[PDB]
Amino acid sequence: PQAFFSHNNKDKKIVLEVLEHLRQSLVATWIDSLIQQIIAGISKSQYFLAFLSNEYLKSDWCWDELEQAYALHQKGKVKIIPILLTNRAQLDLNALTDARRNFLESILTRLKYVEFDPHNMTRSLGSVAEALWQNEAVRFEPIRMIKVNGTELQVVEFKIPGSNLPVDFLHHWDLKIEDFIATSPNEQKPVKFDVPVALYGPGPNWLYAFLTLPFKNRNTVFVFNSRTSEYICVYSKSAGLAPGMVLKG
Amino acid sequence: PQAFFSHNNKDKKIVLEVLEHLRQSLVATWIDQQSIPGGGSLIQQIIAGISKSQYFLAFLSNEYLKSDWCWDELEQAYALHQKGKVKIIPILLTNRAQLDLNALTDARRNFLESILTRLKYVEFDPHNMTRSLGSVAEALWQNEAVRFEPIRMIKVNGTELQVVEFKIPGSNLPVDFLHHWDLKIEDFIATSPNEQKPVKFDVPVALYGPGPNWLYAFLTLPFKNRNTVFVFNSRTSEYICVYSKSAGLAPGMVLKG
Amino acid sequence: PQAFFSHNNKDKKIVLEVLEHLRQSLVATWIDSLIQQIIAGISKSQYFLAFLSNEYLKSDWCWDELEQAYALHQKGKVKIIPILLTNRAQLDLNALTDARRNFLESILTRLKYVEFDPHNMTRSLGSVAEALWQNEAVRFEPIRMIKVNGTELQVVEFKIPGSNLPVDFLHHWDLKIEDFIATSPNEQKPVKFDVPVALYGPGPNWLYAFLTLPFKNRNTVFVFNSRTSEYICVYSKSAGLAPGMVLKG
Amino acid sequence: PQAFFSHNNKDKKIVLEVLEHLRQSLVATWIDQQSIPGGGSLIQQIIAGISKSQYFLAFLSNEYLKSDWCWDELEQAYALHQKGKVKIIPILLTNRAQLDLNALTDARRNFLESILTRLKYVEFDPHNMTRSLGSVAEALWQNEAVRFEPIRMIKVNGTELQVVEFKIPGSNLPVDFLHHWDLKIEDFIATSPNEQKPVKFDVPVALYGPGPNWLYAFLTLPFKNRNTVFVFNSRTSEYICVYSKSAGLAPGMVLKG
RNA sequence: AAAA
RNA sequence: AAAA
Ligand SMILES: NC(=O)c1cccc([C@@H]2O[C@H](COP(=O)(O)OP(=O)(O)OC[C@H]3O[C@@H](n4cnc5c(N)ncnc54)[C@H](O)[C@@H]3O)[C@@H](O)[C@H]2O)c1
Repeated sequence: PQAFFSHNNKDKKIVLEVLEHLRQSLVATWIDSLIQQIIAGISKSQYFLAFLSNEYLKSDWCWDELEQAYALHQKGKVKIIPILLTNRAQLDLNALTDARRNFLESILTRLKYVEFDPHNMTRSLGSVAEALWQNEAVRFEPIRMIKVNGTELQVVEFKIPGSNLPVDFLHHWDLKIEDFIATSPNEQKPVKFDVPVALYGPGPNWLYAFLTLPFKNRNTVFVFNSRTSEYICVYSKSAGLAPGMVLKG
Repeated sequence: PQAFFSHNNKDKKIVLEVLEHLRQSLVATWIDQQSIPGGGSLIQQIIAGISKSQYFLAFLSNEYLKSDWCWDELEQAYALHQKGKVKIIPILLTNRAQLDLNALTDARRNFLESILTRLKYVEFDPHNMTRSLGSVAEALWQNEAVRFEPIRMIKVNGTELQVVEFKIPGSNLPVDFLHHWDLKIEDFIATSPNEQKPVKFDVPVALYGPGPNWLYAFLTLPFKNRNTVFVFNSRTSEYICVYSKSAGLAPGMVLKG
Repeated sequence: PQAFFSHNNKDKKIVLEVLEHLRQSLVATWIDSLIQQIIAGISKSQYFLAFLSNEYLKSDWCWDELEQAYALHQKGKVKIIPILLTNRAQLDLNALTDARRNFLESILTRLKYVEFDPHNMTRSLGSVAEALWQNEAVRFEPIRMIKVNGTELQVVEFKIPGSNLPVDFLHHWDLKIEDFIATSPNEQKPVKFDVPVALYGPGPNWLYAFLTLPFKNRNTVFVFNSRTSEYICVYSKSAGLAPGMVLKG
Repeated sequence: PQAFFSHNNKDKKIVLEVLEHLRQSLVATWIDQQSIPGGGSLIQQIIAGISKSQYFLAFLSNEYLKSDWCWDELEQAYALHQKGKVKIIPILLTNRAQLDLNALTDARRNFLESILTRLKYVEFDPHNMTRSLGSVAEALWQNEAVRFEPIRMIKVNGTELQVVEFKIPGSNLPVDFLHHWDLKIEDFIATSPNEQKPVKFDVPVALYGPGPNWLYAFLTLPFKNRNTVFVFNSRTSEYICVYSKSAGLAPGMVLKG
């Protein structure tokens, strides 16, 4: 589920670090156009992140990017999530013209925004990440590297919203995990290079097979079974680890 | 689950065709001279892999009983069988009633009678072939974990596909069963259309039957860049496409069965 | 039985903790729109919790949410439960306009409210939770974790109002228990992850089967039999516990 | 409640068809070398599971009584039966009047006569098949807990459904009976439409008969993601849907019987 | 069979 | 077969 970030360099500091958290959530993130890049892939294109801030509002040549993003949003192709670096109370609406203020007020009331602050970072990141997963199918929590039974491992946590997904959901899914696997240890990616990868959370068998298959010759695959609650090794790419061992959690 | 065939060329006709059915059941089959870098034969090839080595198929027949130099192969197979390394399944081409035990010496007859009563045998005949093949194949799966039925090529919704049917005996398997499993599916995938293998080359492969998620992942994973993988979901009972290696097939389509 | 919370951040402190008690009662709770989200599911949608307070009354842009909630409430789709953080005596009705005061007074007299205070918390929570269960079918008390015969277990207590339910009540029930099962020990949910779950209270056999079935491969299921009054184990997902043991209460 | 069948191929025709009726009664049936890895030989396969192992079905017949390779089968079955591990039910294909006892030796006749008088037998004939099958099936359920009638597929309100009828003998069962029950319903659910099993694949399954709530929950739970579950309520006497695995059926509908 |  |  791709993400396009529209922001100003005054907010550059918060943007990548916000994105870095979003990248670990198996989310495609694109920063450095964004207008004609909307028309790419399936109808579920991306969610526009409008990094709204006082300095962001003061650039007209940044404003027109919000127009075409919102103008085609009525077509249903893309949906926007406005991120408020500063609270709504002290947003400098006075400097905006009558057309600019009327446009901004309409999209802040009818369309839902997310408030962000540097202080309560953990809660702010969770609210930002979850809003990405509000209107989306099975979620994807950030990858956590945990050591179980002395073995280093990373967990790919995914939660299904509700209790079921469409039987043809895999057809319209725009998430392929080959793009999130690191090729070098120094290269930063959601999935660490050569580090064993584990899948956690309830789900259908085909969903587990769909995520496990692209990991052949890339990382060691671990599968969690809730019958007894230990991880199951299904792939042997690292030395000393055989397919079938259990990790007592 | 490997299989070693001991037989005579008078029964050669039934042996491969019996083996051909067993090969489609995802069973490793070894008759003459294959891929092991050991010393060949069937005696010292028993000591290879894990304690679950193989099941000796003694193709017992009247002409088979008449060769002494074929008899000693049954001795060393049975002599080390008491150690628990290998178990023998004697296949009777002819019924027990007309087995020529008289020509056998006192030691040979006493040895054969002991292993036919204590050890379990399977009767085979050319006439009732379908039932005979099922009895032979299932005896391979009697003392084994999750079974593997022969691969069947079925066309669903106009799409050619082969089904890998596996059934779990009981309702559970050990959580560490995958460690001691001696079945890796990379050796059963055909590389050329003319080459005969349990899994057809480039033909989409489907997994059928209830089982744990790790078992499905373990079987699906070695099929990357080899065949299109289909997974059966019992919630609504259609096959689910998870891999796209053939043109025109996307991961996520359903096959109404 | 879903619940939508309308409140101000001055009352934020009481809201989640009120909700946390309601979540343990197998109640769907939704906080962070609420207007167009009313039209979802069956006619038994939810009960609007109007967290009425003096600071809540002072926001006009919070008032219009109460209008559309009440305006469509006359259609019978949703019913509102107004929660008074402060007593009716000192509610600042004077600051409200003539239309606002007339609207509020009409809904406080004809429609029933619930009084809440921080001091008598246990009684206040019980009154709030029960008002959710007043116009509803078989109730659901908060989950209690009790240790019987040295075995950790949680009890799902449900009480049937009256002595019978409609034979087709399960068709229109909007409670599926798969959404209330925790997937991780750190994740907070009404049902603890991997902790054995027990069902308590008289009821029909199909109701017991309906609640027990979604727990396969999720939690160990215990059933209470009133013939001799010990819990009966029917599922074995945890080690050392076989289906058929009894817990002397 | 497992069942081991000892018979001769002259009575093969009646054996499976007798077993087929018994299989529909949620009874584990093992004729020869069945799934159970335990050496087919029903003898050492007796020592498996709980003290309530199985009931030996001695398919007694005139040609069976000439089967010396079979006379032994009974000895060890009866010899350990005195230990209380297994009980035998002798099935008389022919009536007691014309049983060829004369050909039997003095030891054989004395052994057979002792077990036919002190231990109870069941008479079977091809002619009155329905009554004979009922007598055979019920003798399996005589010394057993809550019974299990054969599964019947009935169409109620235009909906196809199968009923699992179970009757409790007496009016109560031990509170810890589920601990020692050797019946798990996962082994009786079909995985393919062509595969024959007590429970049809994807066909909704209904539970009928009075019983405790935990017994209903114990039987309903293993059916998740396997079949649609229906529960009968005697308050108003319609079936109640609790699981939705088939399209068009919601949990909560009623079937007017 | 509405804690049998 | 929706963590068996
Ligand atoms: N499954 C087989 O084909 C088979 C063949 C031979 C034997 C067996 C297994 O022998 C076990 C008993 O020890 P032992 O073999 O010493 O004696 P015994 O029981 O007298 O052997 C069977 C006699 O009957 C014929 N027959 C063939 N098929 C069957 C069959 N499915 N059920 C019954 N009888 C069968 C066979 O030719 C012989 O005359 C017992 O576990 C039995 O299943 C299975």
